[PDB]
Amino acid sequence: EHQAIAKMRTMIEGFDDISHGGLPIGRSTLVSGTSGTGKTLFSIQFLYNGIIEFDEPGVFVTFEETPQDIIKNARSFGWDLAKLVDEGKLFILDASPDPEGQEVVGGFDLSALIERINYAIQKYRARRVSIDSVTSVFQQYDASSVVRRELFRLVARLKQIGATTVMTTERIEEYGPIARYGVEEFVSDNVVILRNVLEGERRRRTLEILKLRGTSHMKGEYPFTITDHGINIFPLGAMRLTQRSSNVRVSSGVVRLDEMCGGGFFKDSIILATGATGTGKTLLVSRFVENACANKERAILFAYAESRAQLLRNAYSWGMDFEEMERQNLLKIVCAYPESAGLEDHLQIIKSEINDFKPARIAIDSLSALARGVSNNAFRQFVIGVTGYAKQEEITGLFTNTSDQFMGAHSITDSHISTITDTIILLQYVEIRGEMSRAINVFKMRGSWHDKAIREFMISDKGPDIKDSFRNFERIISGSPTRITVDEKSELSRIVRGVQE
Amino acid sequence: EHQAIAKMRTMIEGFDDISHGGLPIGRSTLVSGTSGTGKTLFSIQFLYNGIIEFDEPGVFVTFEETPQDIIKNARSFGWDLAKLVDEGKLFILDASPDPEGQEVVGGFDLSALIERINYAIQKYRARRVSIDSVTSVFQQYDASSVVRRELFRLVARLKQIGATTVMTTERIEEYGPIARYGVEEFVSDNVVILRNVLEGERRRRTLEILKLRGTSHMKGEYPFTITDHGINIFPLGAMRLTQRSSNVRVSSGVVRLDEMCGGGFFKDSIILATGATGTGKTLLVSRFVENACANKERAILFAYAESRAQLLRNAYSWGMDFEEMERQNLLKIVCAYPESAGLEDHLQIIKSEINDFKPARIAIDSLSALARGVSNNAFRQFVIGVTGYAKQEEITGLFTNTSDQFMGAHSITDSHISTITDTIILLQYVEIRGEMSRAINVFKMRGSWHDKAIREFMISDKGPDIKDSFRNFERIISGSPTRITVDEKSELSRIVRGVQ
Ligand SMILES: Nc1ncnc2c1ncn2[C@@H]1O[C@H](COP(=O)(O)OP(=O)(O)OP(=O)(O)O)[C@@H](O)[C@H]1O
Ligand SMILES: Nc1ncnc2c1ncn2[C@@H]1O[C@H](COP(=O)(O)OP(=O)(O)OP(=O)(O)O)[C@@H](O)[C@H]1O
Ligand SMILES: Nc1ncnc2c1ncn2[C@@H]1O[C@H](COP(=O)(O)OP(=O)(O)OP(=O)(O)O)[C@@H](O)[C@H]1O
Ligand SMILES: Nc1ncnc2c1ncn2[C@@H]1O[C@H](COP(=O)(O)OP(=O)(O)OP(=O)(O)O)[C@@H](O)[C@H]1O
Ligand SMILES: [Mg+2]
Ligand SMILES: [Mg+2]
Ligand SMILES: [Mg+2]
Ligand SMILES: [Mg+2]
Repeated sequence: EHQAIAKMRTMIEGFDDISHGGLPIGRSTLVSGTSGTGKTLFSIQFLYNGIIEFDEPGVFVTFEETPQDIIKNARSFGWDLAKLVDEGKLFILDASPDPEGQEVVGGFDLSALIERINYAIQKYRARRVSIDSVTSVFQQYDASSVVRRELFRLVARLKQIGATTVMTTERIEEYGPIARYGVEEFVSDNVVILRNVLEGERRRRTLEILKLRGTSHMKGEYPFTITDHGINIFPLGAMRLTQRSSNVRVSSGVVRLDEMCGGGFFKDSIILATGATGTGKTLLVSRFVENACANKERAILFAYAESRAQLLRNAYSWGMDFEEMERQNLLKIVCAYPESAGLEDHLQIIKSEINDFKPARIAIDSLSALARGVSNNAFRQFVIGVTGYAKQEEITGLFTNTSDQFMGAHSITDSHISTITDTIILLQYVEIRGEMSRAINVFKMRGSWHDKAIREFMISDKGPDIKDSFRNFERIISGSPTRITVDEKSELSRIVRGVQE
Repeated sequence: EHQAIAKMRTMIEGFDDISHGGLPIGRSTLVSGTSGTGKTLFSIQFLYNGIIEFDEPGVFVTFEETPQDIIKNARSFGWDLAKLVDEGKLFILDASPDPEGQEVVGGFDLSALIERINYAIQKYRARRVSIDSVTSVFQQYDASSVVRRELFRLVARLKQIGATTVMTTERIEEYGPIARYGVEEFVSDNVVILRNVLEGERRRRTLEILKLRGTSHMKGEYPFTITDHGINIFPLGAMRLTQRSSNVRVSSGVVRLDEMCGGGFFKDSIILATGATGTGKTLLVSRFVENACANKERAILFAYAESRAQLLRNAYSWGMDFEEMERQNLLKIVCAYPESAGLEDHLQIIKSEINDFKPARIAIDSLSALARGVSNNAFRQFVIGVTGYAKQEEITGLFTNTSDQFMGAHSITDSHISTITDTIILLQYVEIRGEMSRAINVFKMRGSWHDKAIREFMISDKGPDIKDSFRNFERIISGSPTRITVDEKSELSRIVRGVQ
């Protein structure tokens, strides 16, 4: 064919993007990785999606696990492969060693295997093939050079059958040799790397497509997650910056804050609320979610510092109630420690809830808690992920960032997120006459006017009460101001033009 | 020969400069690299160029990939190698093992292959040869020393025919040994090393010519990009300081700013708009991109933070419509996440997007949104790439850098780019009477006078409005100034009022 390589859609969430179409049809694809990375799953989900979506028959070849365990373990994702075997759509070819014993099973055992596969293909008329762990076979007497020739024989014979094949290899070091015998990478037309990279004490699942002979593909490690729906990769780079926008205004919950912003927040905009600890970020978040519920809209709250009851207690002390909003089903709370997962996991925990409850407002309280030790690079990618998702879903997102230094915030966000967010709200402490006092301040708005005043504000049983500025103070930002006005008034005066010592 | 070493051009974009003419005539060149680097592509593109550009026939010796597979692979880049093998200009030598099961195939398999290769040379009068993956033949039972002889016999034989050859070798570690058996490097007269360096979940593709026995070459790594057009190398050293300069002026979109610059921006100059987030920038950028269309010039806005629609939402809220000038084919937005590629790729996208549309003005919103995750050096040389290209191709370019710390920042650019640009526009925050007012300063203009005052300005539905400076103040640059009393200054009168 004069056409370039065509790809077959794996229908695995994300992989079709990173691979730019799927898998090169007619060729084999090497899915290599350390233990427990999701190799076996990738091969099964590939075959499974082949039957469900495109009615393409499949053949699975196992060398270690028993077909019973394959069907058993695949029930974790809700895949009745057994039925797919019954319907003649799926065929599991058992090639795992019988527990007894037989000498020399690497000679004509492979050449017979290839013809076993060919029969399995011809009989079931299968388009997709998965061969889990081709490593176990060569783990008998063979070494290096033996593997390369024998592996090439299987890749070659498979290609002539026209099978879109997916093979599997094991590893020892995360960033060491791509495959065991340091040879499989060069024989295979396609190479895919599954990593369970440590870093700290958490684990980050990454997928990389090393090479696709004949086509294009996204380069680098893209994070993924194994869930009850299977492999889920987030192409945080294929995300097209075409997110819609609107001049429709929504309320922050605080009336004056709507006026300080030139008619309330925008619907299609991300809101950041910085400031030291204790200023009142959680409160602005509370009042924010309160608005959507009152307008018969759905809204979610993600807390990463407070308990579920301490989030209701302090809220009830502000008069507002989340109970009734939960009772009438318009408000949803999550609450989870940042250490309970990695950033790759949390992103999906959010994203999943967004599809189920389908809110109109998102309030992630404390992004600063998701930078706890996590690299500044792995963080930005996550932030952009949430922001870049809530934007294309048209959801007003209010975020929160506790500044690590009270009184003297030389920079807005210490993790340099300030560029991504549209609307910025700055809260700060102002030492007035030996007293700490709040000072709400709208700092940026990308479509509206916006007030430019550094207004003080009190909080009580009602909370956010916005008063007047500090027109008689220098160096407000510093936190330790200075009274001016060297003039007086009222009645007077005389003249007596003289000194007068 | 009594003369110097003649080099045959490879026509690989960028490689000829690095190799100072191309590959040495009648000699071998080792192109080593790990999986997915670009070895096979380099060798194919080497032969394919000689046929189309120089009418120099080529023989491609394969060891693993079947011929008919290699044919379909080159079709990725729109290359009909099936046509070239049919025209007797290219020949794919199939030395791949049979898909059956023989072992007594080679008792003289080296001298046998050489006679085959040498037969194909004189048969097609080939001047260029590419031996793809010579490693995949020693993977029978050979050791390290055994390779040194079987290579040296093949290398010497091809040198006796007088053919310029490219031998491909594979490897595991990126910076460890150069070839598999740690032998191939010294056998070949020429050593090219391809890499796919990772460094933090990304992949930078770099070429390096380790050695060229005989002549000189550019020393070190150089970033390259495998695209639809094949290999594209950026030789940032081959770009010498020879870009024309002019004195013709252009407008920033803000007429008042043009006065502050003493007549407006220079045409062949790089302008930078540094300022904390929320100052101007995108407003300044927008106004700058508008001036082209009214002057009927083409402009390109590379956005790296906001969507294509949000820009329109903000532009239409400052007057200026982007729709019309896009319909007029005078304006082009781009929009792409910084993590949607590599610095090497963004440079090529920009370079290509310039050629296709041919703009007179360029606006790259937020360079600071490109240093995200990247090292300083990889970023610094990227800036020199886009800056130098806008200079040599003679284009006015406005850039943007968001300083991390608002009010108190004592460095213009955090990544220290200052010395590269020709004009630095500075925006900042000034706390006046418990409020957040803006200010615009023209920090430098390399060839003009420019106003040296820190004027404040407003942002409205009609745009910016540069006003009066902060004369009755001090410590402006620190964000939180001083009211200077003031002063006094006591409403005139004879003796005042009291003292008392
Ligand atoms: N419902 C699920 N939720 C979360 N994780 C799951 C679920 N089902 C399976 N997994 C994960 O899958 C992993 C096992 O990977 P899989 O069986 O896909 O191939 P593998 O174990 O990497 O390859 P091999 O079987 O050759 O070692 C387990 O570590 C487990 O954490
Ligand atoms: N009923 C109330 N009356 C007066 N002030 C209150 C009341 N409830 C809370 N506050 C004030 O709110 C401040 C805490 O702010 P908020 O409850 O919004 O969480 P937060 O400051 O964002 O929490 P953290 O900084 O720990 O993340 C406290 O310093 C307290 O003075
Ligand atoms: N149209 C295309 N656009 C972008 N990239 C492409 C395109 N076609 C091929 N590539 C890239 O070329 C790479 C393949 O490299 P190449 O074909 O040079 O062989 P190699 O991997 O260097 O050799 P070996 O497979 O023997 O290790 C793939 O990783 C792919 O990313
Ligand atoms: N319609 C408007 N009326 C008044 N002021 C506006 C209007 N639109 C925007 N602004 C002002 O412009 C500022 C934002 O600047 P702009 O959107 O031009 O780019 P920027 O904020 O420098 O970009 P970045 O967010 O990347 O720093 C806001 O602080 C706001 O004060
Ligand atoms: Mg397995
Ligand atoms: Mg809080
Ligand atoms: Mg190769
Ligand atoms: Mg901007």
